[PDB]
Amino acid sequence: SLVMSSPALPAFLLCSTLLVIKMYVVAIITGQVRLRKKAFANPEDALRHGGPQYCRSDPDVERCLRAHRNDMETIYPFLFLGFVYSFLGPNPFVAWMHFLVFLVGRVAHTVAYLGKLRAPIRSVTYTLAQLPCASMALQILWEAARHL
Amino acid sequence: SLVMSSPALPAFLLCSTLLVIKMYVVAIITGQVRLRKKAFANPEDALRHGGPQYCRSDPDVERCLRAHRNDMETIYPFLFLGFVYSFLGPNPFVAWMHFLVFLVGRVAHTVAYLGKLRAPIRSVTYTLAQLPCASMALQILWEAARHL
Amino acid sequence: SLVMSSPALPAFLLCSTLLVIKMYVVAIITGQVRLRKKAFANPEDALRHGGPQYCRSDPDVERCLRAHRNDMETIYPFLFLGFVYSFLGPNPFVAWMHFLVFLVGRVAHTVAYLGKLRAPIRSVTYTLAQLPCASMALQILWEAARHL
Ligand SMILES: CC(C)(C)C(=O)NCc1ccc(Cl)c(C(=O)Nc2ncc[nH]2)c1
Ligand SMILES: CC(C)(C)C(=O)NCc1ccc(Cl)c(C(=O)Nc2ncc[nH]2)c1
Ligand SMILES: CC(C)(C)C(=O)NCc1ccc(Cl)c(C(=O)Nc2ncc[nH]2)c1
Ligand SMILES: CCCCCCCCO[C@@H]1O[C@H](CO)[C@@H](O)[C@H](O)[C@H]1O
Ligand SMILES: CCCCCCCCO[C@@H]1O[C@H](CO)[C@@H](O)[C@H](O)[C@H]1O
Ligand SMILES: CCCCCCCCO[C@@H]1O[C@H](CO)[C@@H](O)[C@H](O)[C@H]1O
Ligand SMILES: CCCCCCCCO[C@@H]1O[C@H](CO)[C@@H](O)[C@H](O)[C@H]1O
Ligand SMILES: CCCCCCCCO[C@@H]1O[C@H](CO)[C@@H](O)[C@H](O)[C@H]1O
Ligand SMILES: CCCCCCCCO[C@@H]1O[C@H](CO)[C@@H](O)[C@H](O)[C@H]1O
Ligand SMILES: N[C@@H](CCC(=O)N[C@@H](CS)C(=O)NCC(=O)O)C(=O)O
Ligand SMILES: N[C@@H](CCC(=O)N[C@@H](CS)C(=O)NCC(=O)O)C(=O)O
Ligand SMILES: N[C@@H](CCC(=O)N[C@@H](CS)C(=O)NCC(=O)O)C(=O)O
Repeated sequence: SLVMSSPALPAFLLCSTLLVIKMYVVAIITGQVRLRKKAFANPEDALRHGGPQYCRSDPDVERCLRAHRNDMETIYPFLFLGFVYSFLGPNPFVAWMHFLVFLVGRVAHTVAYLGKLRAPIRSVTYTLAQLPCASMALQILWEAARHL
Repeated sequence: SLVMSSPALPAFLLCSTLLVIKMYVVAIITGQVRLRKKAFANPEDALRHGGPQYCRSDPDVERCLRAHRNDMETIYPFLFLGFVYSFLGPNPFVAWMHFLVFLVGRVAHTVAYLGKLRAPIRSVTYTLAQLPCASMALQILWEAARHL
Repeated sequence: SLVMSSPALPAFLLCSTLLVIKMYVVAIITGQVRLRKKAFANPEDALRHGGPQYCRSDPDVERCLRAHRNDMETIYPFLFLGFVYSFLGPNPFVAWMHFLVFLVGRVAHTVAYLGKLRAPIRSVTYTLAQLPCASMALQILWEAARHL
């Protein structure tokens, strides 16, 4: 198998795929909140589900969208950075720690966001998860630059 | 060529690249709608194109933005999942079917969204396209876990 | 090192990683503007930082969000396209030029957007940066199709 290309790769692929699934869960939650609160973005959706007055914004829907957007602002870069980083021959335990901190940080972020936990709990989880991303980015920069 | 690294890779690269181009088309459509409806997000844009009153929201512009955002919520994960999945030695025909269902589902989604087709046509196309993504995610999880 | 897999790869990894860091800078700027202008998206954030009246929109915050979103609409596709393109054996100088035009175009885009430069400066930087992306997409299409 080509997953054995690098010692850190399986750990990366596990954490990244779990986080993609976690984003899919947010998407599903968003849809279920739209239906339960009857708050649709489109008139065609609203007319199917009770009438044109249900084409409206809702605070819980907007919150779900913000969590999903923040995921796109953070998890997508990790998908790129963590993949490249996996092939730079990092220490397996150190790599594991990078991936685990991001995984735990991001899962905690979604729980804090959707669960409406007091500030700055969500903010701290964002910063915590950004740390391994910043670390990997710098390491990729050094490897790329030295190979020019 | 390194496209011959795996039998499923060319099919993946064709479908993914077509979908990226499809996202670029949505971006172009969005810009053209902004100009035609004179609905700009920025005062500097508005002042160039008729005056400050044209810094305003528009339902068709917002619809275009929603289609583009939904693309980012779905196609970007596919770019990651489908790439990794291509290297897991899946059955070539089965892999083809995963990529084709996503491609057809997503193109149909954009047509349904921008064309304002009746509910739940758009919703169904989203769910249909998510199926192969869910499938690939699970398969990656198993391969990653078994290599830890 | 696996960065020596293709002659164009180090150039790609340098430009892409710089652009991811550039997106992180936009995220940080956004947060700092929220705090300085006291414009928070969440009631829990607002109550921590002065009261419920500070859960409000702000034009500068919205501008930052638009720049970040446009980055997601353009840089993320480049991360995929440029990576694949790096392995298609392109002319090293030609590949360099693709990556440099995108890097300069996108950095200029963020400066033009956040700096509120007159139209159509921002619009032109977007189009300029899309050119190498369009080029790479077509090249990937040809390579993928010919390997089917
Ligand atoms: C799980 C997910 C699809 C994300 C969701 O809950 N979306 C909310 C949602 C929003 C607007 C509409 Cl119109 C529907 C709808 O009716 N859908 C449908 N009807 C029959 C089959 N499918 C659903
Ligand atoms: C195709 C795409 C670029 C996505 C589009 O249609 N954007 C809408 C758009 C929005 C605001 C402005 Cl200010 C312009 C504009 O004037 N642009 C320009 N002028 C000269 C060269 N370029 C265009
Ligand atoms: C740099 C970045 C994190 C992106 C930023 O400036 N965010 C703005 C922001 C928005 C809402 C809140 Cl509630 C905070 C906050 O208090 N955060 C915090 N307190 C203690 C530790 N961390 C910050
Ligand atoms: C990956 C998906 C994680 C979903 C986490 C959802 C956390 C729900 O948490 C709930 O939030 C409610 C407010 O939204 C509160 O009223 C409840 O007390 C709380 O249990
Ligand atoms: C947003 C603020 C994050 C700052 C923390 C930076 C993360 C540290 O990252 C470290 O950088 C060093 C120098 O590049 C490298 O030698 C290490 O391998 C790397 O772990
Ligand atoms: C990848 C880009 C696909 C673009 C699909 C656009 C579909 C346009 O479809 C059009 O939508 C209009 C409302 O928006 C309707 O008035 C028209 O009847 C319909 O033909
Ligand atoms: C959103 C709901 C989607 C549920 C459909 C799941 C897609 C099925 O996916 C299947 O999963 C099996 C077990 O992991 C694997 O053995 C198969 O290879 C895979 O095709
Ligand atoms: C990657 C991050 C790039 C940040 C570029 C910020 C450019 C700031 O530019 C500033 O913009 C202000 C309006 O916003 C103007 O009042 C100032 O004249 C101008 O210097
Ligand atoms: C948005 C408008 C962009 C149009 C510019 C297209 C970029 C040109 O791209 C070129 O395409 C040729 C044919 O596919 C290839 O032979 C070249 O390698 C490629 O550089
Ligand atoms: N787009 C973000 C940029 C800054 C950011 O990612 N902040 C973190 C920590 S405060 C966050 O959880 N933001 C909430 C959000 O993105 O909706 C924002 O507007 O807040
Ligand atoms: N962000 C999505 C999450 C759920 C989703 O992706 N739903 C599908 C099927 S109903 C969709 O086409 N949503 C429309 C959209 O994202 O604008 C939303 O708010 O609806
Ligand atoms: N989502 C974009 C699609 C078109 C686009 O990317 N336009 C460029 C050049 S005018 C841009 O800088 N748009 C500003 C933005 O996305 O906020 C939009 O609404 O404008």
